[PDB]
Amino acid sequence: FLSSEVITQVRSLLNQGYRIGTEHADKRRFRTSSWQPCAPIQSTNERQVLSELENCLSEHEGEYVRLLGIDTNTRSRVFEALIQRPDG
Repeated sequence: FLSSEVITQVRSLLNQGYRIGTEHADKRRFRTSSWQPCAPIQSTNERQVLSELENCLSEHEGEYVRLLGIDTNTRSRVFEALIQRPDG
């Protein structure tokens, strides 16, 4: 389930040297913005990153998943996007 849009965003973040992360929220936790981190994607190899992202989506079926770009020098989030949303 990786769209062309999401892949372009991930490749750009990697090209700029940013870390990829994800976080998730079930329907109930989304209502209060109560996100939890997913398993880290400690790779900067695009093929492996994308493979791990697809794993993250399939492991959180029915949940909200937000993709993160992270500046590892400063810990700041430089990018966010909701990449999985339940139907509704």
